[PDB]
Amino acid sequence: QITETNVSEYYSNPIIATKLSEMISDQVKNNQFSTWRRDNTSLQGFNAFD
Amino acid sequence: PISADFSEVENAPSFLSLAENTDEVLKPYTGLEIQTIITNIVGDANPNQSRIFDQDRLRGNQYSAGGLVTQNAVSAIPFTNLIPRTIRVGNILVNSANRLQITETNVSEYYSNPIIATKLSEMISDQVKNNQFSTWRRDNTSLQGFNAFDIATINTAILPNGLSLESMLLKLSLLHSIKAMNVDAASINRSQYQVIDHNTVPTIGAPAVVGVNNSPVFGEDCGGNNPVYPFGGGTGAIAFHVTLQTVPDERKSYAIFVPPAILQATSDANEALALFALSMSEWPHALYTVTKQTTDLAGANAGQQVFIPTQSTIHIGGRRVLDLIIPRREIAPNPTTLVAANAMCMVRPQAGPDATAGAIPLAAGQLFNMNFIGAPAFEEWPMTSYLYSWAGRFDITTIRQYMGRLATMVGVKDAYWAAHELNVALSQVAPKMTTAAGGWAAQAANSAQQSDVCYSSLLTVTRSAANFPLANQPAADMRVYDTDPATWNKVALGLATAANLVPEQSMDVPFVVGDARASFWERLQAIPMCIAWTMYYHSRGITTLAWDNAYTDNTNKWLQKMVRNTFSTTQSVGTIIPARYGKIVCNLYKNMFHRAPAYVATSVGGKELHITHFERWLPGGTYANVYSGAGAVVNCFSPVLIPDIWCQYFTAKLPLFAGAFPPAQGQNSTKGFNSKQGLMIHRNQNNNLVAPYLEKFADNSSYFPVGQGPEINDMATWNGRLWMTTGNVQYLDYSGAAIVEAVPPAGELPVGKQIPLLAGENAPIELTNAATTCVPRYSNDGRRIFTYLTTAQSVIPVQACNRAANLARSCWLLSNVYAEPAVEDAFDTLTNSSFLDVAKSVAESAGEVPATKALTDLQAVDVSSLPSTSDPSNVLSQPAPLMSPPT
Amino acid sequence: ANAGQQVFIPTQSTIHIGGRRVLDLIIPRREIAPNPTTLVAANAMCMVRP
Repeated sequence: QITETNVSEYYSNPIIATKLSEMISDQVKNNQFSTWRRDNTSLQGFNAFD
Repeated sequence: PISADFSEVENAPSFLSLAENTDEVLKPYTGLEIQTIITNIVGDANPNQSRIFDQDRLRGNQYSAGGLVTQNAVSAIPFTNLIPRTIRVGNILVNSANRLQITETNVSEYYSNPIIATKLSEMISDQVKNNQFSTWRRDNTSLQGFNAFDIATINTAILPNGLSLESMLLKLSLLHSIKAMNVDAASINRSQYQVIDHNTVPTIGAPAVVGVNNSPVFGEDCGGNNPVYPFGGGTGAIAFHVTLQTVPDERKSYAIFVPPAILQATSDANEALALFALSMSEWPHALYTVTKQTTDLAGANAGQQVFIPTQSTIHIGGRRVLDLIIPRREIAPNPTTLVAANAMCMVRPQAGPDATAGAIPLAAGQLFNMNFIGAPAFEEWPMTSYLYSWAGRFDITTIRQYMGRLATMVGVKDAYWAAHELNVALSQVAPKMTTAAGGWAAQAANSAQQSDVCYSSLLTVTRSAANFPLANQPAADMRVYDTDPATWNKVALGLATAANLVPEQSMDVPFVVGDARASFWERLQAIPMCIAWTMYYHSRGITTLAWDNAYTDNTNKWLQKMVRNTFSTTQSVGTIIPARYGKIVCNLYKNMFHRAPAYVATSVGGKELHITHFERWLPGGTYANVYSGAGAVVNCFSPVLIPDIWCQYFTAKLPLFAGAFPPAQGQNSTKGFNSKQGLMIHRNQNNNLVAPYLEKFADNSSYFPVGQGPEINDMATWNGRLWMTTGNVQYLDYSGAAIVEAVPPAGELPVGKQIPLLAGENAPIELTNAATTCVPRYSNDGRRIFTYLTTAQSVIPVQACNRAANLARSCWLLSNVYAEPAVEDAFDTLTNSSFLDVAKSVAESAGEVPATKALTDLQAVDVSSLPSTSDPSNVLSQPAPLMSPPT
Repeated sequence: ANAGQQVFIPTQSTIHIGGRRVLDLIIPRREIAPNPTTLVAANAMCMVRP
């Protein structure tokens, strides 16, 4: 016996930006993200450029 | 309506009263208006229970002028869509000696409703502009799984035309008309098989078999199992794709995305793909064939008789090669290998259950190998064979479900109803009338006259001059709108919208789709069209030869304007304009039937004009005439195609000149009009010739002055009919000389077609089944036409115009009733509220999503730089948006 | 009677515009790095190599 399924996409509950993202985009506007170093990373373990 | 007394004809409306334009809104002519009168059915009922196989005639008692009463008299329905391909001769079935009828269409882009970009495309452009601050290649979301670069290209450089969807819906309705024939015989009229071959009798016991490319004569099997186009004689190509990047560079501008709103069914999705492929390529892709068991008049001989549907002969030029882009199963990188491509399809295309031969043979059920990046060899199929394999599997109920899924993306109710109107106008067809003294006549079996036929517009249909495929092309008969692939791509994905493209709260199609009763109804919708066109032509006295040469004639100048304004050959500000006098026929239809014809919009600078099927014919055809008993042509009359009982028994209001002769009632019978109406009798140098009371200008013209023609008068036309309806008239000149036009053998008038009778029926008597209203007045060389009697033959009719005497005429014994224009399930009552709000929300659904600009703004680097802030969207101005204005 | 291929020269192809025979293009660096000193560093450094 076999079963099959189709995907759909989810526009319900659109996301809201955190203060963190808003301050980062703000820094992109006032700077060119030029303040940051080659090796800067968050506590999470990803670098800031990403 | 039928007059009961002379008071009723005398008080009938004038022709100018009914050709006035009217302002009120009106319901569509569904054809049930005739069904209530000529049939048993009163309410909705199973077509099989009703045996509408035997419900195909006008029936009733008739009264003779000599005073006898005939019972169960009959008149046939004039129209049909079937062209016989084998014919009975000498009680034996035999092949046709005559070449097949063909139709040609004009197809062009025109302006429609103004269009506008949706909220969702403003979203996509905001995504690109916000990306531009980064080093990262992911510009925008990839809608419904299509590649994001493809959404980026589809969402650019919109055309200001709007979108039509008309040619698509036509092809779908032509095919629905063809497959509709396949239901059981109890639900199709017998008369439909014997409008042309009156010697054949179809059997009720088996359903007709619809097939493809089978015809015995004149090369009409267009390749057979190795199909080619009936008109082009070539073969197409079709190729399927997951992304636009694999499409060859020569034709990337022509590609069509296939929306996934269709293909949502558990079954019949690959079939939906084939059907969608059919609705956007050239038509016909093959010649379809109806085959029906039939027998001789005695019921002795029996055989399978071959017919060609008219819908399968009418040409609508489109693309021959094409490229479709299949929806992806999940967002993912484009395939680099074959298996990755085959695994990724949402619906994987395959051949239908019918094998084909030739180069690239197709096995039944054969699957397609998807194209992919870096592929060693591009793959495609011939398209005529791909459409061939599925051709025998399409049917009415699946087209209904398909069309219902299509309904939820875009408006298709009004557009389909208009394309259906065009279907009926190009497909229903009647044979030319035969002159006689009595009630019935027909031409010789398997003759050129037997098969010569005409449109509801009184124009003859052209024939093929050589074996199929046709090396060359006929002049176009009518012009339709085309559907552009680019704007189709923008609208199918939700990037754009217009007022005609809005989904409708019914979420449903017109009643005609999905019914087995459809053929009968389509057959009945052609009648009003002819009633209006014949009133149009008979209001004036021009003869068929004069119409036949009118366009180029330089004998008279008015005749030229007259021909020139009846067709669509004007444009303005980039768009099509309706024939100036077609509006008159449109006006007549509304005033006479109290219904409204379907129409499309055209935008002229942004103003909307309506266009009905009456206003889009093209010049070049020949007008309908009648034949003699020997088959010689007769030119003297106005064009005619149907008997006038059809005209006068199915109207709410009728022009005075066309009414029936009233019944005998004691002393009083029929009556005329005289000098007290402002009329005058015409006399010439010859004392043994007399013509009726006629308009006073008639005394001072023998040739009409250049720039002028005969006027509307209803009373003079009436006396003209009273003169003709005596069995001995002369069609002559002011001086009594012969006119150039061919005239019938003396005392004869054209009469309706003969069909075999059922037990208990009687044939129509006398002039009870004849056109009468065709009174000639305008000769080809510019002379007036008069109707003359000798003096002695003149006395009673003149006193009858004076209302001192009475004329004796036959009539039908029938009453007047004209119906008003007019279901919840328990489940529907359970759910009615939720349906009422959701339907309201779908009307605004557009390209809408719950996220607003105010939410997306928070996610931006700089709100002021957003194109949505600096370019809020507007509806496009027409013909073009402003570019480089002087500051 | 006599089919064959035939050559045409577009009018757009012959119009003369501009004069910049030589040019230098500065290309985005996908990583936050100091200016390259070797060849391989410069190759790896670019947003997409020409």
